[PDB]
Amino acid sequence: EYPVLQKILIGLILGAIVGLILGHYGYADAVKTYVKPFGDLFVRLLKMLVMPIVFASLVVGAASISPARLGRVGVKIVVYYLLTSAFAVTLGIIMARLFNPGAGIHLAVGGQQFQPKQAPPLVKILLDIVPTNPFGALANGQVLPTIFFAIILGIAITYLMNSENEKVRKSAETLLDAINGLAEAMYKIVNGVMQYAPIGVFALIAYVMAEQGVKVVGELAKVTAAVYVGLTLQILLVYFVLLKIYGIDPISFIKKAKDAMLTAFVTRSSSGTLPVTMRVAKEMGISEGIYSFTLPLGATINMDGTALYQGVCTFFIANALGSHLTVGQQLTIVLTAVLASIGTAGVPGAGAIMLAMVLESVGLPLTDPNVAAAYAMILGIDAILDMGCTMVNVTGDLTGTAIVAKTE
Amino acid sequence: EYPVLQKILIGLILGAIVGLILGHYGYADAVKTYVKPFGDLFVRLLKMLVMPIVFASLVVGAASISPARLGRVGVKIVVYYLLTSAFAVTLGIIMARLFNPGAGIHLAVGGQQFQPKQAPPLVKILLDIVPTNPFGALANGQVLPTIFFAIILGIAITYLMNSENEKVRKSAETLLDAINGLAEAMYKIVNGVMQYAPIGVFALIAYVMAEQGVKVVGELAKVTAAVYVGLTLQILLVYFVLLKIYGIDPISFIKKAKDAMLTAFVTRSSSGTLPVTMRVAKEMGISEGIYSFTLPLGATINMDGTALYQGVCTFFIANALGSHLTVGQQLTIVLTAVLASIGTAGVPGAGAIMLAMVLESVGLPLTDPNVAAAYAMILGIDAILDMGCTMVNVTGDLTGTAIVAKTE
Amino acid sequence: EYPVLQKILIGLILGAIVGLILGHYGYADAVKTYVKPFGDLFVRLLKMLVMPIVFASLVVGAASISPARLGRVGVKIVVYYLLTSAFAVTLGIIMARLFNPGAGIHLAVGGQQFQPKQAPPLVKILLDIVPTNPFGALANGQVLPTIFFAIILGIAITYLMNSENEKVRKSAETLLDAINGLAEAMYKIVNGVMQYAPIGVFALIAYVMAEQGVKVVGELAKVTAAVYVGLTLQILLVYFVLLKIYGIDPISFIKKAKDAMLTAFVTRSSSGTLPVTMRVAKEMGISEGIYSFTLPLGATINMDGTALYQGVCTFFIANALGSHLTVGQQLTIVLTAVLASIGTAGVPGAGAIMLAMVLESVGLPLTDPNVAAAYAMILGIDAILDMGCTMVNVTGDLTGTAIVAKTE
Ligand code: NA
Ligand code: NA
Ligand code: NA
Ligand code: NA
Ligand code: NA
Ligand code: NA
Repeated sequence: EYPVLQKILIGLILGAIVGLILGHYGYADAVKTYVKPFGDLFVRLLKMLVMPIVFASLVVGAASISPARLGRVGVKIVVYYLLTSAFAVTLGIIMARLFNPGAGIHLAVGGQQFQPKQAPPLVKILLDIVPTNPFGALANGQVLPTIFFAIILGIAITYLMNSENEKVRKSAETLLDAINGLAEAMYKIVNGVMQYAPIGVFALIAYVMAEQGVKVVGELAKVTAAVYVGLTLQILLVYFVLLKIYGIDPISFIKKAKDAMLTAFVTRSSSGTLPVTMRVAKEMGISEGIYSFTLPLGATINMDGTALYQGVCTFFIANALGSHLTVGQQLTIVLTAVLASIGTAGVPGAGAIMLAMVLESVGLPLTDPNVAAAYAMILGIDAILDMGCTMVNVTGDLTGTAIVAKTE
Repeated sequence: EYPVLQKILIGLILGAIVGLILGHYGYADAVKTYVKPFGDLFVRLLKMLVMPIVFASLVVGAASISPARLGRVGVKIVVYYLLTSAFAVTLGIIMARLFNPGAGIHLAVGGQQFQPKQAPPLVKILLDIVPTNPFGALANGQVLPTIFFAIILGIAITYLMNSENEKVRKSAETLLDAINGLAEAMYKIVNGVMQYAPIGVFALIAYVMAEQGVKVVGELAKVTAAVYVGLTLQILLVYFVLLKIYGIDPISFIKKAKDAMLTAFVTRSSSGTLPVTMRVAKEMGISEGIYSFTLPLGATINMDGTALYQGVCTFFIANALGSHLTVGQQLTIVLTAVLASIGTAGVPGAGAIMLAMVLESVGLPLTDPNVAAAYAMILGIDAILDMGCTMVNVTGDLTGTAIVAKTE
Repeated sequence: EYPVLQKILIGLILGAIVGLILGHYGYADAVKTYVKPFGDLFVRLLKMLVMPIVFASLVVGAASISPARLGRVGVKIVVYYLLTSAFAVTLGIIMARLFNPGAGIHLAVGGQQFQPKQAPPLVKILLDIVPTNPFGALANGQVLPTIFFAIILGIAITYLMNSENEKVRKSAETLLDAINGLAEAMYKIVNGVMQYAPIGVFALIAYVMAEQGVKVVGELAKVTAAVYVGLTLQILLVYFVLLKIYGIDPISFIKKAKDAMLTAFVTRSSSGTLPVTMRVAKEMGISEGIYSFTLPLGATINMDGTALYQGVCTFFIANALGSHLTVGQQLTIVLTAVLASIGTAGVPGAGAIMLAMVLESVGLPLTDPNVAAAYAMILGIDAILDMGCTMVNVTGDLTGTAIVAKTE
């Protein structure tokens, strides 16, 4: 009964309110063991679909479109992601100079020391896109390796269509069809799961708001507005603009990508929302050849919301220390935060961890007694900021897919 | 050459005798490194099939039957399992008061202390039925998560059959067919494996009897009879009765579920026997829609033999301590042992571990110096008792599937 | 553009030269972080294919040929592998007495002590060929377990073809076709990957030669010639001979198995080359029923090049110690080195580790201060020797497959 897009908004609005209230009275623990579980069941159900829906769609997608086309689509969507994320940091910086988060704040040092996670070599990360066992990739998460194999297999099935043989052309057809069976079936699942969305959505915000809502005060409130205001400007000033320029009606784009944006925001998992954001890509009629490759790739490479969040935070820490950053250091943030964004995982609260990487680049390590005491303040309202960070991450992926879809 | 059902009985009877004899002369180690290996090869071969045969059968099964039907089947078979297991504990208690195992026994304390394995929250166990990656489920055991996904995919394929599109209805057909190919192929395997059954069966009892046969004396003999007598009464007084009531000839039910019962008994793995017990379900002509869902689920939820074993043992320990249990404590065993049974894994010697959980509930922890010295006595003949525990576990799953099958 | 077989030879010859030169000037580290990566990308791409290409080909292969035929093929190819490997050790010994590697050498003791890796029981290794979860096998490497399941499934699909039912015979067809789709697609991939071969090949030798080329002097040179000369005699004196005897033109056999031999040599992974060596088996028109089963099995069981390498080395260590081995000890090497060869993994530098196993059997453990200081000399030029060891390993697998193919 009832529309689904309506039910979510109710769950979201009524959820955010049931949370803030329960938590203000200290029931933050009662909400965690009682309400949250439902929000988790929603997440689990979505993660469930990611592997099959991604793999099966791309084999059909890579088999669908031209091998050179897919290659062009790739060069375009990568150019887009880089230019978006780079603009998102600079949009965050301009929000961190506009507002002043942690301007006249002095913090209690020594409270908590943080541990630096040593990053692996770029080379190793790149060669690890090519998986040594496809079955293993699928078996345990691993979206990007799967992306690689799927496209390869996709293109392989195509070349088996042109073969002179009858028995080869038939077996290739059969494989493709069954794989497409899975694909089609997976999108049908996302509908039924989207039915439990309102209940899940209610719970998910009920938890976040009860756990970190009441901490959104003082300088922590100012940084929160700084991020959200910026994010808002990323949508209006970057998406709504690039969409108009390319001849896509921005308003009916928001209408079609509503379920994706809200799942993203609530769930906090850029990757966990992927089956919803992939459906929404089918909804506005984009070709499987394009969205099937862009959305899963961008789900990891493209994070505007995260890049921006890292911008405003690198400025929060700097202001809390009392020393300002140079004209050239702000430009050194832009370039590092992009790299950090790309790096950030499609999972909740993964941007905050990556934030450290962009903190060394300016000149304020995370081991520094006081820096670490300021970074703990941010970490305390991180799930509040994360919801924003994720929504903008996802929007950017649809936007990019759309723009690249229209040009072809 | 020769019939298979005949060969097993020979292997079983001649195996049990070759074992008892070899072991009485201290060759318990000679049997383990020489004879057992063959019994293991039989187990490995059966485990081999479980994943494919379960998954592929349920996708076809869930796709076969009505979504509401499958749902009704579920409510019925769950009601059945609970009422069986609850009756099985009370049947065990009445066997533990009838016989008195460890009545006037005083044990050498301090011999061995046992370590309590802290259980996870019920919530966590329930949300973990919904897998976050189907490929992962399959990849590493995980029967229940697979059950969930398979049904979901099954129902998804069905809704793709009714689609207006031609290319969708065809791809959905193709997937289903191939998946069914696997299913059909897996049952054919179980035949060939059942051919090695006699050799395996011979070895498997040869080991159990040589390793723990000679320990079946004294108070350990009395508890052994107590369990077996009870188990026997579970079959005659609960299955043979509930089968007559529902209009199923009990005798030709035992005739058809012979291979399942014997594999179960010998193997000691409720789960490892699953491909045999699934074939036997096909043998008596039950629909894939029903047995495909009941048998794998009940293979973990339903354990009458284990529930009973836990009943008679909670009384063995209590009598060895010298203090009797209250009228209300016996009722507190019924309710805990059911929960423990459900909990017990479809693997050999897993009931004994769970026994601890039902031991705390009455008031005699497993850390208590002497309790633990009595529980070590039971553990010493556990594989003897386990064979019984498993057979009755499995019978109950077929029985339930049968009864639910007849009503529809 | 350009032929592929020509490009490789250029990469190989020009690669070996760019390596030796760069390394002689100490750029061994510059080659490792700059050039090698490309050689790795080539390896990754090949490993990628192994699982799918092996599995899918054998299901179709086992389904293709007679169950008794496949069984005969097995007995023949096993007899062949054993007799080859046994002849390869004796051919190495005769090379180690012909040349005298480490005759008058006295080494600096105490430099490096090595750690013995305790081997598992033969029984455990044999029962572990039968996998307890096929999906797991595939999921993580595990070629032999996959081999077992694939054949079983293959034979199962066949028996489903003869069924009286229509819906069974169709579903069995569908499965087989799709699985064959994968198979066919995988061979098409190996072509495209073989296109990157020259670049990879260039880099791969560029690294090996820069890293261990300059160490190929003195007594280390003499043992190197001893191995290579022997290997050469294994090809001419064992393959070219057994091929003529069975009516196969040796020269156009080398022409067809060129890509396999060179990938093998460069890559150093007997297993990593398997998709190339499997294609080359298709190239000379052998049946999927035969090569699909022989090549992956022999890829682990059959290692002539490794067996020989172990022969000449067991003599190098013995001569460096100063005590000669008995007539009967040389015969005790033959029998142990075969077992060690079979044991050696289809991965780079795995023969050297196994060498230890055949070192205990004569009477000179690897823990012995000085033995271990001599074994470290060998380990230093091991990748040089490994390239030879691998090529001959692979050749032997094609040879055997060919000979068994002709007899049928
Ligand atoms: Na994203
Ligand atoms: Na990212
Ligand atoms: Na059971
Ligand atoms: Na259980
Ligand atoms: Na080999
Ligand atoms: Na080997």
